[PDB]
Amino acid sequence: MEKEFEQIDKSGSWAAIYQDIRHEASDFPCRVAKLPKNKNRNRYRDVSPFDHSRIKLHQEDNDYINASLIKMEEAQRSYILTQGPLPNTCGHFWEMVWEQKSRGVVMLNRVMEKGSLKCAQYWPQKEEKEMIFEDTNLKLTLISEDIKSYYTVRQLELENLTTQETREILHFHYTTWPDFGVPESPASFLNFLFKVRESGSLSPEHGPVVVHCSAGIGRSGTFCLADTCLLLMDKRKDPSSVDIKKVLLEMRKFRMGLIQTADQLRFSYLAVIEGAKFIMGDSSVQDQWKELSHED
Ligand SMILES: O=C1C[C@@H](c2ccc(C[C@H](NC(=O)C(F)(F)F)c3nc4cc(C(F)(F)F)ccc4[nH]3)cc2)S(=O)(=O)N1
Ligand SMILES: [Mg+2]
Repeated sequence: MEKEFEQIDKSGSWAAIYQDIRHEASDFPCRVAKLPKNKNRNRYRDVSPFDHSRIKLHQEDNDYINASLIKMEEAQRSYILTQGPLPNTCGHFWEMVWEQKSRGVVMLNRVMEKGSLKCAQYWPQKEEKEMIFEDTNLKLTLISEDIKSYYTVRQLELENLTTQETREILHFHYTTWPDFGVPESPASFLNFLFKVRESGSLSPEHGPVVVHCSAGIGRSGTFCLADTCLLLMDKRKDPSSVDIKKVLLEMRKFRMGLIQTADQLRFSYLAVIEGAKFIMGDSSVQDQWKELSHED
């Protein structure tokens, strides 16, 4: 991976490598997503979930939500990748979180980027102004927030108003990841990923973590590809055996377009190679990522 990385850098073939993945990527139908009645549930006409892996809402009216279950069998971890919710799909979004029993939500975009709306304000910004999604019978309250320089971690309480059951949902918000861009450095990305891991949100005891950006494929795909590769390195107890391009193709069987630019692919290599140090036993690299990230 490292020598393949340098080989690609030397010859400047990141674009060629990335285009090959695009050409080889799976193509499955997205009939449900394309139904006329679901047009207002899709943020982008060219980003849809495959029918075979789409998440179904547990409601009779219309069970559609632009979200995909990325089930990585060998690594033993599943993620739900979804688009940033629209003003009319925020209730659907939390219904999915509730039904799929997710413990964490990872957001990699901002509500507004470069002057345009990319995601609805689907969570409460203030403790005293909780949100009620009447269409879904759910209530969401901000309990507390831990604000860092480039990301914020929020504690939310989600309540099923019908049963009165409540659950704590952790919200991991990366606020400086530019659209179609990459994190400031491998260290800041890994420090964030390990914060999510240490929280317990990715544990198989919970439902799949929900990951999203604006379309739920570029930044979200980068986040999941790095996490799955690192997980696979330890799962196999053989880090050098992990082929990142093959892992990306496997993930693309579940949702189209994961990793949206050749540079995000390049960053993925960088993050995984650096992350492999922790897998290889370096018990000091984690604290180094934290320092290099300047989260204070
Ligand atoms: O890093 C990223 C890219 C974002 C992204 C936003 C929106 C779309 C769909 C959008 N659709 C639409 O805008 C529309 F529905 F088709 F009009 C979209 N933006 C595009 C830009 C180019 C580019 F190469 F020229 F940059 C090519 C195709 C594009 N599709 C895809 C990815 S993300 O939220 O997935 N993270
Ligand atoms: Mg206040």
